[PDB]
Amino acid sequence: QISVRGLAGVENVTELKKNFNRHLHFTLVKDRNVATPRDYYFALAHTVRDHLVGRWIRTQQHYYEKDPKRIYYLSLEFYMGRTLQNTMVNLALENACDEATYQLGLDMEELEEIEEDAGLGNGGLGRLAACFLDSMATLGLAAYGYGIRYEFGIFNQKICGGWQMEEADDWLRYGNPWEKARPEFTLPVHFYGRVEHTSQGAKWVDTQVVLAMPYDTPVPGYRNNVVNTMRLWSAKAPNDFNLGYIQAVLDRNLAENISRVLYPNDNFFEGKELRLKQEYFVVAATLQDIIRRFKSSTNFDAFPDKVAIQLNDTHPSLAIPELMRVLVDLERLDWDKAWEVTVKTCAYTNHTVLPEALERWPVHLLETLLPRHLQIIYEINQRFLNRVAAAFPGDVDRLRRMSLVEEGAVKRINMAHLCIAGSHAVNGVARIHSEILKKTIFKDFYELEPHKFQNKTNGITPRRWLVLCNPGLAEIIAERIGEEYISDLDQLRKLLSYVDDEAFIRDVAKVKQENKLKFAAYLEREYKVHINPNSLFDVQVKRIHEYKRQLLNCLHVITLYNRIKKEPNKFVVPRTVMIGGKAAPGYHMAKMIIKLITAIGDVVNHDPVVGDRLRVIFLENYRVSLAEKVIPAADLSEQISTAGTEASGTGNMKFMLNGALTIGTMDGANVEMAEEAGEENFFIFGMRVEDVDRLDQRGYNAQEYYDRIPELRQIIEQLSSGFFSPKQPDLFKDIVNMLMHHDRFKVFADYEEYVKCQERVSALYKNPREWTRMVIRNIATSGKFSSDRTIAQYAREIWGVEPSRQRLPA
Amino acid sequence: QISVRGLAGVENVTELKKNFNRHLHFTLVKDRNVATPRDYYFALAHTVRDHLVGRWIRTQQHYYEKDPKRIYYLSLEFYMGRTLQNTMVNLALENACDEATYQLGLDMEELEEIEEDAGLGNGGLGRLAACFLDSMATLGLAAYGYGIRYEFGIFNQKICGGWQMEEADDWLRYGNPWEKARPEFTLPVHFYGRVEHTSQGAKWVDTQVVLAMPYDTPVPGYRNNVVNTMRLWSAKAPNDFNLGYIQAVLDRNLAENISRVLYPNDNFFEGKELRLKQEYFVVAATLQDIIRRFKSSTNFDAFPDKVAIQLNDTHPSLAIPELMRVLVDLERLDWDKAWEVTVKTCAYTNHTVLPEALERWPVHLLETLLPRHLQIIYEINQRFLNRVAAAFPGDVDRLRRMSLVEEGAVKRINMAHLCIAGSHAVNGVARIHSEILKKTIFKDFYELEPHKFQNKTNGITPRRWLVLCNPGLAEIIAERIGEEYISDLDQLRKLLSYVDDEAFIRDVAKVKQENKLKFAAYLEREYKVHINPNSLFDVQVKRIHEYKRQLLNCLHVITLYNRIKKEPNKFVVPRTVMIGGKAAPGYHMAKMIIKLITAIGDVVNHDPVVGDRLRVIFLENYRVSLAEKVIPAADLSEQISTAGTEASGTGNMKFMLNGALTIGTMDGANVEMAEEAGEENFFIFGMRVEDVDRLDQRGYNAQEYYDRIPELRQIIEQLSSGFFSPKQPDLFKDIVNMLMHHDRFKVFADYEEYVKCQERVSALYKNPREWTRMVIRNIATSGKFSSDRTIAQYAREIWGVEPSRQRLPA
Ligand SMILES: O=C(NC1CC1)C(=O)N[C@@H]1O[C@H](CO)[C@@H](O)[C@H](O)[C@H]1O
Ligand SMILES: O=C(NC1CC1)C(=O)N[C@@H]1O[C@H](CO)[C@@H](O)[C@H](O)[C@H]1O
Ligand SMILES: *Cc1c(COP(=O)(O)O)cnc(C)c1O
Ligand SMILES: *Cc1c(COP(=O)(O)O)cnc(C)c1O
Repeated sequence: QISVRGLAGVENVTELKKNFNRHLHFTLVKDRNVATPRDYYFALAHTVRDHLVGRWIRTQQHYYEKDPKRIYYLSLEFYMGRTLQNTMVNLALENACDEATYQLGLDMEELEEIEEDAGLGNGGLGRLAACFLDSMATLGLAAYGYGIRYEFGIFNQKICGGWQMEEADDWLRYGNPWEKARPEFTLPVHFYGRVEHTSQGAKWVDTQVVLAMPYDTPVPGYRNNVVNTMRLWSAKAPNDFNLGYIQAVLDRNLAENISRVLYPNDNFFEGKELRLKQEYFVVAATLQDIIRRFKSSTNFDAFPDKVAIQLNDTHPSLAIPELMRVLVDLERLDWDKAWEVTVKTCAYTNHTVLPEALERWPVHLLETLLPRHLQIIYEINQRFLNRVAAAFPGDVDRLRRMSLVEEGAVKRINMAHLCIAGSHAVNGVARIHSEILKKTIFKDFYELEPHKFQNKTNGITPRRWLVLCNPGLAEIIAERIGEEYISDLDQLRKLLSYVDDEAFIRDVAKVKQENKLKFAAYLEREYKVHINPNSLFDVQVKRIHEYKRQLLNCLHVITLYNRIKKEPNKFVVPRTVMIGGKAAPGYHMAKMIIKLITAIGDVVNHDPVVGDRLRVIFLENYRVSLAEKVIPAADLSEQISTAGTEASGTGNMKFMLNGALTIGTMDGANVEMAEEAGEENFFIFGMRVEDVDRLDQRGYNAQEYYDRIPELRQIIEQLSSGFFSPKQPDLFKDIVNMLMHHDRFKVFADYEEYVKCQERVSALYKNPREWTRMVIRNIATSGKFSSDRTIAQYAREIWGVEPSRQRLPA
Repeated sequence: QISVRGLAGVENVTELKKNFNRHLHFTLVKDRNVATPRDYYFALAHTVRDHLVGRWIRTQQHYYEKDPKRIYYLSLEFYMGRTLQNTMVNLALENACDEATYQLGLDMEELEEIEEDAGLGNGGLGRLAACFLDSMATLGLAAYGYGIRYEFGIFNQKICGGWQMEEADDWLRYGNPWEKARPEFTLPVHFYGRVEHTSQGAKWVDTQVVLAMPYDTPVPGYRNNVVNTMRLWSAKAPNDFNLGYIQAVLDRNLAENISRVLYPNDNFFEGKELRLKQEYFVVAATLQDIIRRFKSSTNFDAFPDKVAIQLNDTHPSLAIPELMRVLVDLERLDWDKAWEVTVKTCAYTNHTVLPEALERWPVHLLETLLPRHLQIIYEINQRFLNRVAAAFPGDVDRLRRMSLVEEGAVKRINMAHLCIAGSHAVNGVARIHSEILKKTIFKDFYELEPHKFQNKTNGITPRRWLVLCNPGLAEIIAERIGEEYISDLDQLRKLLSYVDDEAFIRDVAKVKQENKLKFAAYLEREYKVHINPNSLFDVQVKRIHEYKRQLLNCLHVITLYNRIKKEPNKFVVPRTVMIGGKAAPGYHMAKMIIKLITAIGDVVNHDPVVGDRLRVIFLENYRVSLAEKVIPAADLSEQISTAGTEASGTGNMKFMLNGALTIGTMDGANVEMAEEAGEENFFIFGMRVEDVDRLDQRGYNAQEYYDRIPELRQIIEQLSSGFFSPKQPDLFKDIVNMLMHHDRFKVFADYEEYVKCQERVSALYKNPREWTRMVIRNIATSGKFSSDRTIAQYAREIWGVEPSRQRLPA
């Protein structure tokens, strides 16, 4: 059908069709008379999978031959989403499969909707890992993603009575055609036990063993025939485990629970033992694999030349003391040598500055679960503080501030401090975030070792986030500048010479309208809810959290509603406000915000006077697959976190690449986005980081805004009186109380400017031509936000490897 | 190589080789440089599996078209063993695969040893189900085996310090290439809840739901292109199950534990709740499947004409009240009509008369777990006893004896009584066993409904138990009478005309010697233990139980040892005594017997004076795959259970078919075997059932034998003094005490005759020619014991269907 989807050759379409029928018969054991759509999806998946194996085997053989430096990306989350379409895109098989299935009397788009998302992540952090794997494969790096194969990923969200209900994400129910179990590479992981100090070295004994079984998933690069590996570990009990008889066998579950479920927290630390086990489990199994592969290439001096370990936040921080343990206790290297190797091998990426999100494990937990690691951590702390003491003689407070060990009620280990001390590089994920790290939370560390601190602004893959989810836009763009931009996004700048092109302006606007129509139809199909495709699509999709301020969005929505009720026959640009995102199960305030959103919709959506001028919809079960649908359909992207709280944000980049304008604060990557497109082409509002600090120094008093802003006062009074909860008048008492007395994110402080800015948005939307021209200026300057750029920087500035766009023989 | 293994055609060997390489590449994702023997086994398994699918799909399509009466064999055990070789044999692919793998530089026998046994059974009962599935497919019956897919089958037995150690049988670790998950046919099963009596009918509400996910395994008939299905259910928790968040997800294990492990008891009832759940789980899911299939063919009058349900013992007895529940509560049929249909549909097979093995569930368990079923059972009991009262007016004791409800300490439900009342046919598994059922335990029922009682002597499949495990013997036999006997075992009688044939006598003896050499080599390979291939192989393999009397065998062994020590330079026929079998984990006496066996070996095997004249080896981890190795190598088969305790036995038949002579009591099928071959060609000894009864009436006093038999006295004194346990003098105090004071199986009573009989065995072994001629007379008359004969009788006399030897188009 369209160019960017590849060729539908005669031979290939014929070949695909026969292999499809082969798998349906031999693999699924079915016939066209009893096969269901799910059967067809699997037949198609196995057919596409076959095309991956050849490349997968030779890519790995290639790395064995050339023995390049290996990159190991350790993460407890990989938010992959669906794999079928992405694989077809990267292998240039989309049109061929489209034609082949068409000839078989099947609609491929229908089959793609059957695949379950691999939701092994919570949000931004997990999605970043997924985009990174795609980019590393596309740039020809010998990279491996290592994590845990959770039996249950992020929970599926159901909305009942306006409340969030959680249900298990049994994503493996029907099987996973993409993974390949590798039981032959099963490795043992140790827990508990005690440390024994003998003549030569310490020994960790009397441990409980849990086996780590790996499952490999192929990661195809974009049309370069490279196929890397994502290896996820699954917990298995040894067969002699606990070996009445029946009970012993049933208790195997205790050990296998390690890989059972993903902790559903976004930017929040929960110090649970099971989570610590998951963290050590992935680290212990991964490091043995890394060392095994390294020896199969004694000379650990070259270890840093052949290995790079990237820690995605502090979750896998135990890799530092585990590497020391192996080198010192097992390989018998002297401490100093082992430390040198460890530091040169490890690099750490920080993803947040919120205090409640930092990992600080109670010493008593480490003491019982990983006694040898605790000892190693104390030794690391001791030698590190000696270095600090020598650099800043007499500065006793600095010593207590920089210690890896925190004193107080319960002693804790600051994992972020552990990571900085044991890594040769520490980076933030957006320029403003990296600067904040050096000026505030890690200031002491920056003064001691300035060279370690870097910035690596996040990015998103243009394959999944443009070509895959928005073929219409990818097509009109290719028509003008070719297809080279898909793997070199900076080329989009060439579109700047079309900002005055009447044909292009028309096509861009047409693509957006078609996406909105397609999405508006979807909302009625799977969720039965009518919306006006001619209205401005105002959307805020991301995890629910106070710092992201979905509440500020809510205040604007109610303001719009009250203004209409006040002057009904006055014209206002029609809007469809869409808010979606999951709340962590134990995050009460977040769950109350979801309820507030649906409650607002319950009133606004049924008010005769409002008509189709304003609609408030809460997008249920926001996940990667839904993001691929709603982002291409958006007109306005809400990125309104309080300045200084959103480390980077990545959803913001997805919206910019897909033709939506942005209303946001100068926070995270929003700053660089506005800088790239020009502030005149961005809707910036609110306090800057400096303004927030001034307010804190003076003392934030929400009452002041309530007293001086009549419209704000009205909203709070409506909330308090039960206007949005007739049957339960005080239902939102907690929300009002927080807003009025202990709002850490200063919602009221940005209210006036936000509402004012929103008026400017509506004004521009009334002029289709100028709205679209500004959109082109955004799309054209979004090149910097490709994860290919991000990965190229990690490769050159941290890992010490050169990216390559060279194709491998297929 | 040999005839019976099929043709190794040019085209097929070429085709096999290419598909082997295809699977190794695409399916296993490997190359010849990194592939291990396990990888090769799987590539071969998938290649053979492909040949099954075509036939599997058309067989099932065939049944849908012709809509024949369906046979449902319900069992909680299916002791399948390995599947690769069996599939090749039944598809006539053995020589072709042998050649194809040979050309690829691989030894197929080596690859076959890699497959894990599907050990979803304990012993005879489970193996019978497996042989039956093979025969039903070979006789063209539209049959389905229904059971549970245990994650862990019978435990693997390790011997440590002469003691049995159990370890989990993680048979699914590397995957199961034979099964096909069918998540689309998942069905709900209910537990707990309460009964609500409304206007029209009762309702079972407030139940906890567990999902039953089926896994289908193909069952190929012998060269007739028929491929039936064995459907095993796996327990899955619903996604809204228990829906802190993490705990709720982790507790899903509670529900999924239902299909976690096989209860390891052989002829012993353990009233545990989890076992009851397993029993209802298989019954509930299976019946919905049966009814679904029946409706997809309202008129339940024809239900018995299209459905036959065979209950393998009482384990699935809940099928009776569950069928009533569905017909009455859900389909709204009147009780009388529903009962008529139920009785005509169900048939019950009893497998033992030992009191401790009968299922008698506490009413309080059924009351809580299956409240509606308890009510239905009481109603059944009420109507049944009214029938008894009308047939035997005034016989109040008969009423209490025949009740399904047993009174006493705790009220219990006798499941055997439930089965007889609700089945149109009840059968024993050997003539003597079926007679005992009518004369003793079920005498009252027989007098009420004589027509229900039948006999169906057990059998074994000649495919697995001759062709597969003993190709050498199958070959020399085919050379004389052709291959027709493999599916018509009665033809072996033609071998009687070769009993005087010098060439045949030589070949038979040669095959046995080769098997013994092959086994003697295996013992050194995997277990490092030297044995003399020229000695008589005396073997007793079967589960360890007091009624099977491995202890009587032990007494003879020690007698042989003491006789040698007494007259060292006297000649005695060399023997290798082999005993193997697992003991239930909680069966203390059984575990002590295993220890005694190894203790005897510890003394006998290292006594210089004995030399290679006597060896006692305990065969570790006896299972189907080991049976296929040791049975063809045996000279003497020990079937010495106390008369009246072994319902049938099937191991006895395997030995007879493979060239071993039998020493045994007139118990179970031994009686019919001796009758078929002629008592002169069998080594019968001991009390008959009548003799045992006389002894009980008089009172069994072991002391009497101890006082009158000097050799027996010596053995008991050696045991009591610690002769076989120097470091632990009283180690066997429990054994001696039981033998002397409370031996329910009268070991001493048969000692003299047993030892005398054993002398006659040794005398015949000294004359190779006459020993072999008697062997031929046994092999030649073993035809009656083919499970094809057994199944043909079930088909005609119970299920009402005609067996067919007609091939289906491949
Ligand atoms: O869960 C997260 N962080 C702490 C729990 C470790 C997490 O997802 N942080 C997220 O990481 C993304 C990619 O770097 C950024 O775009 C987001 O701003 C940040 O919140
Ligand atoms: O476990 C068993 N029986 C009771 C526990 C139900 C069982 O395996 N019984 C066995 O069934 C075999 C086949 O019919 C017979 O050959 C054996 O004699 C009988 O013990
Ligand atoms: C991109 C993405 C995110 C991150 O969104 P932000 O607005 O940066 O927090 C979260 N969830 C999903 C499903 C995403 O695709
Ligand atoms: C045949 C068989 C049995 C039954 O043996 P009996 O001696 O009849 O009890 C038990 N276990 C295995 C593995 C078998 O093959």
